[PDB]
Amino acid sequence: GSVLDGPYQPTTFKPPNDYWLLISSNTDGVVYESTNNSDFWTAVIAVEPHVSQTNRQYVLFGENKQFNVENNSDKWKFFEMFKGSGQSDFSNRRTLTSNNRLVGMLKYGGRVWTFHGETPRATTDSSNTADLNNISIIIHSEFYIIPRSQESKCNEYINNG
Repeated sequence: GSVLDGPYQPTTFKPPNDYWLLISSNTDGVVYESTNNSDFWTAVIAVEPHVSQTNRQYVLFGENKQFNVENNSDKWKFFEMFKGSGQSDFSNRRTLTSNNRLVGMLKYGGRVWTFHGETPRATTDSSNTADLNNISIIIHSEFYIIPRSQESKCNEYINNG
């Protein structure tokens, strides 16, 4: 608990480099929208347990977007939708399956890192960006900030709540 700075209310801001944002989702839909409007876009979308394959409609980066989602599990799913250029389609780059309902985002070096997989064995991987410092995030939920050096405790929160 000594590494948690928060909770903060839903916020639009430029997150600092070298901190995990630990974002607490309390409903289905858009959890956050992050972009630099050049080479990096990520949105995370929450889907509640026991959702039969379906199209759902969202608003991402000011646009109406349809995504095909499925959650036949008893856990929440958090679908990471990525694109690397303005005109590209989104891809479901990674998913987190979790009833802890926390997602993580870290800006570090030339990459943005997140958690994926199924709790309690969720792990991290990354997207590249050549413009880390123009990333703005719209966070639709409460969140906490954890220094990158304390990632082991962030991992524990993702995996255990």
